[PDB]
Amino acid sequence: AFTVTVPKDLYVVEYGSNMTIECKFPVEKQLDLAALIVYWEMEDKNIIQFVHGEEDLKVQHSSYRQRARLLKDQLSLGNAALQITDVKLQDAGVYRCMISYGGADYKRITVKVNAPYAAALE
Amino acid sequence: AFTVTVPKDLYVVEYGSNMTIECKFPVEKQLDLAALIVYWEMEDKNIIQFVHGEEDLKVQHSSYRQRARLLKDQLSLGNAALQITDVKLQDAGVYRCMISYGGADYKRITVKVNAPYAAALEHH
Ligand SMILES: Cc1c(COc2ccc(CN3CCCC[C@@H]3C(=O)O)cc2Br)cccc1-c1ccccc1
Repeated sequence: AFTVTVPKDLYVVEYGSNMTIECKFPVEKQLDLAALIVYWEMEDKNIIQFVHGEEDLKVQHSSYRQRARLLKDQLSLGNAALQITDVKLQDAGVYRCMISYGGADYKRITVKVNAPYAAALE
Repeated sequence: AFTVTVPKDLYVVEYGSNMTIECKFPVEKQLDLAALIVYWEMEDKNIIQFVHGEEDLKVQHSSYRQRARLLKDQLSLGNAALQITDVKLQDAGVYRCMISYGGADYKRITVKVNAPYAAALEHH
């Protein structure tokens, strides 16, 4: 039975650092990327749309331009891992990874950003 | 390209009534039940899961208990509509119809609920 699992449904991270958030899906043999769809989003806001072997960078929310990537080697292990670099306060909230690979499921991940006083300022 | 489509991405409904919320996907010649997943949910609460060829209520949020149906019958025709009965004020918000069938897509629908003062005065 196809499910997506997260080893951590919550991450606490420091402002400016990098994070990698992970969804696991079953891969028993050679990854068939023609059958694989990985979608990552924070709102509403798209971060990854990986259909049949490539990103659709076209549709990615501006706020994730070049700070966000899916580690494609990790995919072969059944690990859709989104790495975000240079973490901002705006990156805090609910993420969703949706994966389809002979089955379909998704999981929710919550990200908290701790920041020093200097950084938090409106 | 695989796309889920919604005729109406806004519904307005009266407290106490039933509502049917439409969502459509393309079928080829035959529906392969085994490759169709449908999830309906609202604000990250599962309303319904259709996996394999069965309605699956395993993660159903209690709020929706016994008030939600998707018609197996109509899946053949590319129709994945959700039927909510006895609409509450707490049913208002953003719904998502998520569908894997060969490809994968989801679309959002906003639901507004009108109610009279007695019902609004839930309140508490
Ligand atoms: C819904 C889903 C997906 C959905 O993937 C997509 C969702 C939307 C979209 C649409 N996308 C949105 C941003 C703008 C560009 C583009 C468009 O509108 O043409 C693409 C994918 Br892939 C992927 C993997 C699994 C599931 C799934 C399906 C059923 C149950 C559990 C998960």
